[PDB]
Amino acid sequence: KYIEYPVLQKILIGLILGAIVGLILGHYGYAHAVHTYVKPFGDLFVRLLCMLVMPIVFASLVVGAASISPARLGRVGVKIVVYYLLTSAFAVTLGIIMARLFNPGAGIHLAVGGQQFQPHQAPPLVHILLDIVPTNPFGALANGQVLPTIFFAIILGIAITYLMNSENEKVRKSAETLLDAINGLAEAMYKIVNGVMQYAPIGVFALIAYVMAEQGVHVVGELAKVTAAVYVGLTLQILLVYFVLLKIYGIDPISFIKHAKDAMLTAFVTSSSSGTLPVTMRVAKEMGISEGIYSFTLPLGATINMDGTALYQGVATFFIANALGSHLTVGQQLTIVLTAVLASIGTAGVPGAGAIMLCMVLHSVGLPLTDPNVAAAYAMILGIDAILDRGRTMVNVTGDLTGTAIVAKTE
Amino acid sequence: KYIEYPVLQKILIGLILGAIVGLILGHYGYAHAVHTYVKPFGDLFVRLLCMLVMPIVFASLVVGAASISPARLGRVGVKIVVYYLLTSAFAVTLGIIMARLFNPGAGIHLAVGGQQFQPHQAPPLVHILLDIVPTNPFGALANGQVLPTIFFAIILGIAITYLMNSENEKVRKSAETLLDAINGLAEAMYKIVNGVMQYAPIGVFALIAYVMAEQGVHVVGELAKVTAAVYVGLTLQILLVYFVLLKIYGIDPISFIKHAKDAMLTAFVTSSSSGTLPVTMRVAKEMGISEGIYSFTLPLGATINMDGTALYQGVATFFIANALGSHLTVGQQLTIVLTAVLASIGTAGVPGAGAIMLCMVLHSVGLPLTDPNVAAAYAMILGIDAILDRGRTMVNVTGDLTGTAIVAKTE
Amino acid sequence: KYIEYPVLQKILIGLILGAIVGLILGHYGYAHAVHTYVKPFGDLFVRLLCMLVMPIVFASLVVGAASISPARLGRVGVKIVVYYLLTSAFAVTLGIIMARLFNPGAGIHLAVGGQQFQPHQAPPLVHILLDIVPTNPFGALANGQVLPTIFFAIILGIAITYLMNSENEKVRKSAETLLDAINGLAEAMYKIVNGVMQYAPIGVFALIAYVMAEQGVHVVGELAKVTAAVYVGLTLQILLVYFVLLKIYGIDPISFIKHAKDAMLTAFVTSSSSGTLPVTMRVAKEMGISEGIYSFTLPLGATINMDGTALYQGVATFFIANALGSHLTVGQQLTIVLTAVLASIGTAGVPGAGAIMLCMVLHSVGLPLTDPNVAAAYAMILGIDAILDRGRTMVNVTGDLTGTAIVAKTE
Ligand SMILES: N[C@@H](CC(=O)O)C(=O)O
Ligand SMILES: N[C@@H](CC(=O)O)C(=O)O
Ligand SMILES: N[C@@H](CC(=O)O)C(=O)O
Ligand code: NA
Ligand code: NA
Ligand code: NA
Ligand code: NA
Ligand code: NA
Ligand code: NA
Repeated sequence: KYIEYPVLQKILIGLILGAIVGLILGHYGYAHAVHTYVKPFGDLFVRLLCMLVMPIVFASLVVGAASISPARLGRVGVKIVVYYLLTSAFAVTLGIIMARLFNPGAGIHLAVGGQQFQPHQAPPLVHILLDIVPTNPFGALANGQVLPTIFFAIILGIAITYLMNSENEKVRKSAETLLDAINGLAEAMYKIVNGVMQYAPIGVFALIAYVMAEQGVHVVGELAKVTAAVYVGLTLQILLVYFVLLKIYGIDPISFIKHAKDAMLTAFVTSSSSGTLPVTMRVAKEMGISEGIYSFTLPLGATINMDGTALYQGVATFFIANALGSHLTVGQQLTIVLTAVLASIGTAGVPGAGAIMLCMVLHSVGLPLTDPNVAAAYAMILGIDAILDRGRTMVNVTGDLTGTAIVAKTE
Repeated sequence: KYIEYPVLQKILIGLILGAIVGLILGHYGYAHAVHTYVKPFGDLFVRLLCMLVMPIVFASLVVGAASISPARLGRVGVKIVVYYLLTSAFAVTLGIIMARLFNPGAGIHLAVGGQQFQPHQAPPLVHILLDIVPTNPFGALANGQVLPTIFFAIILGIAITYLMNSENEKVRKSAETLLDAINGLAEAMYKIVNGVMQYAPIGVFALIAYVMAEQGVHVVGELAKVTAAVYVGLTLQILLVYFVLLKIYGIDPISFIKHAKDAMLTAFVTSSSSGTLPVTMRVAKEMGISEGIYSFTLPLGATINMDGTALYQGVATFFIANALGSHLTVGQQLTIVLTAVLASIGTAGVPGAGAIMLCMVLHSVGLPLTDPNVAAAYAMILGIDAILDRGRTMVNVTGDLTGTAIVAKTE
Repeated sequence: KYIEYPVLQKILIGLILGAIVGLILGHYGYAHAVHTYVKPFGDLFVRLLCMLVMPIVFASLVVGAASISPARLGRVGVKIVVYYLLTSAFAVTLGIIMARLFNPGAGIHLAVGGQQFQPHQAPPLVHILLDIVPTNPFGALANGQVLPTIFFAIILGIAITYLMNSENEKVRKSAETLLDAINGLAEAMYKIVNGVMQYAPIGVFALIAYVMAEQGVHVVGELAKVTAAVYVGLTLQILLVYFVLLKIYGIDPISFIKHAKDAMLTAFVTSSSSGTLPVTMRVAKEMGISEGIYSFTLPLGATINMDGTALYQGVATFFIANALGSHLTVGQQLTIVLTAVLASIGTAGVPGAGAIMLCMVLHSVGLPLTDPNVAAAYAMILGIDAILDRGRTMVNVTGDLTGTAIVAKTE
């Protein structure tokens, strides 16, 4: 098969090349030949992605919850946890504000079938709150229904950790083997993630080629406007979150960045925050950080605290909804700030990662990707994912080193 | 949050306090204000309970089945197992007879929506027997359908133990790893049980507060009549089961009870038969029981043979059905004696425990808690659970010490 | 219960005895007393079998996929794997040709309820290909839907093995515990297989007794015609596959068979390819095979490469379809060759085994066992399973030793 190129560029080749192949078929031989012979491969891609969502949403958050489960962390760790959380929970809100001064999508509106998308009425507040609790975890998990799966997963991991403290040894052992299996379910799903990302050049080619064949040249303006909102969201994250909470603790932010240079760029290119752990810890020592702290937080911030992804997912959600012509009620809107945090925690730190967990923040707020409108819109961001992914990863790692430095000053 | 009180009293505070708050709103401001702002919290409680049912029904009985799976028990254990079973199977039957000379519920009848509850016709005997076998374990387990889940679980655990006897070591190896995960699934669910029981003060408050707000003071008579049927069932259990099968084997029952004093009272207050194992074994030695016998049976009787719970579940089932105006056919009636035994086996030995497993003996015999009538009735018993749980636990432990004594005499 | 006889004969007693009991009730006291009092036990049997299908289809193929998962096998193994596959993929195709020059079924036509079976239209090619990918593995697995379950299972096991190669040791470990759990799920399901095969004498008795009571005697002609197609398919397999690819590599096939004597007959009688592994390796040395080769391939060919089962399954599928009056389109027909290979890989190597995986190759090609027509036909093959199983097993083992010999010559 000989297909050995570096996935990042590889995909970008799919993206640019497929874009041109889309536009030149915008005129000339009509897009209907694309939708018949090109779209299928893109659909295969999308299917393989919103395939992984449910397993990784479950196991990932049983792990993640076990990773934060109080009490199962030194008071050094409570600090870095709370920091990590409020950095994701601010970063997503920022992504909303970027989705406010920018309207990504708005002006691209589509109805696929001459049938515009319309949301089902939100049940009573009582019934939606009660509905986050599953009635039969197996059931809820089985057929979509993401939020119950979340709640159960978190509850599970947390309980598991409290099994590991038990007097009995059969009990603690059992907790170990189980949690250890759930982890590994997740990790295997991430191996699958990578495997799909090898198909990403083709799938992207087909998706953006199809989207370019239709919709004319509207999309480029919008997609670039989204990339705008995202990145200027990220650097606003850095210059307003990190640079501000660095001076408050007496850290020189400039030199901080000069030390983080290698880790930030390495994450920027590899886009595997987990694969950019050795360089992040090399940068950990290089700036005088205690062994016992950077050995604890950086491998936690590897999988937890990906606040750049939280931002990305907020922005992406507003792009989807605006592309469909829906206005996001200030209840699902804060269900974004709430959800994209947990989706950030669940995100792998791998080339694909956050886009898959986008499915999760979209199965919430009622935008199922079984609906043609949504699936079509999701495919668009998914096409330009390769672009956003790099800087997003960069901010995911910048968060880790930042938090480590702040908790390090106080201990 | 500061909420640190002892859960038992804590809950009793919720129960009494919420009762009064119910009755004073029985007059005055109509109950409709309760149902809007108070009932939601109780509903959250009930949902959290009938949530755990399916996972614990599966894993719990895979465990339990492995715990009794012949041949994986010494003939020292065969005796104590047979005893345990016939004690649960008599105790439930006794609970039915207590639900015969007492009619708990009967005279409380309700139709919630002015629509009285009515059972779907019982299919052919052939088809109901065949239906205990699931057609696709995953499916049956997933969306309710309790009995198949049981049969599969039991078959599974039993098979697992026969893997542990296999010549091969990869086989006998893996066989544990599973069983060890399934256990731990169960045990984690019990940690969750505890966690919900920390919400129990509120949920109970809301439930009996709502029930008192409507239904007037009818309920107090009935609920107390149920408590009656239960407890006099328990003491009839002791004085007719235990006291008789103690004299048949030459044990002095009076002094027996004086030794069991500490264990029975400890169980009575902690209401955690599992948490009352150290005192049960202290009382085991204190009355001259062999190390090799009381080290085997008492930690089995901790989770298995909770025949006071079996009685409770018989009575409770008749309370539910009688509260709805349904008469229990002597076909579902013996499905109670058959089921509530298995539900006793699956019960944890934890504060909540049996209250959750009622869901199981009610998804059997066809009283799903998805039907408003049933959920309303279940909420009532569920409110006064804290009361019955104590003496019930007491009988669960008294059974354990009794059986240990008899198998010890014969060995 | 005293039921201790050797299962093989035992079942044949059920088969012959029940056959006569069927025909004498063909006249005389009409079959309706059978269908009322005899059929239920057969139905119980069938339910217990198509029960195991989904768990073993999942776990079996996660294991099985891990068993072949490249790269985690030496190039010594690549050879024997490719051989194993193309032997199964030729053997099933041969079973189709045997189902062509014989028309088994055709002329037995039945509509059980005076309603002949008719297939739902096959969706677009695009949509069936996309549909092999599951949308929510949990869901697809839960309610039937075989092929998605397969695709996910294979992807999973393969990914798991790539976890076992990971730099990290927590990862490497977790992968082990998980994969190790899925194995053991499968193996336990095979213990259940055996246990059901202890009920086989009765269930078979009831099945062929019912089938003989109706349909007159024409069934005997058809069933024996199936046995014909099967066995002469097997010996055509040997004399055209094995004997030819033995001469191509300079192996003396006659003496080869004289050495394989003990293994072939032992497999023929025990019908447990897995239980006939020690004798297969005894014959491995007895004909001068390298320790490092026959210790690797023969324990793989135990569970993988059961090409006699693949043939059996092709023939059985054509028997079903022809018994219903359906002609197998050359697309589901090659879905047979594609599927029955995987079902062969998943097959246990146990007395029951392949018949259960027949459920799988029948939920593919769209012949679900929820439709009475199919279930009635499947029950027929299932009745005469005991006969085909022996020679089938024999060919399953002959394939293993053959492959071992050839790869041994080339290395
Ligand atoms: N690739 C990002 C995560 C994402 O794509 O959302 C990371 O490595 O952190
Ligand atoms: N709590 C009881 C069981 C139950 O609540 O049903 C025990 O410890 O035995
Ligand atoms: N019994 C066969 C498998 C089957 O029945 O399909 C074997 O041992 O290989
Ligand atoms: Na994450
Ligand atoms: Na991060
Ligand atoms: Na038990
Ligand atoms: Na007990
Ligand atoms: Na197989
Ligand atoms: Na074989």
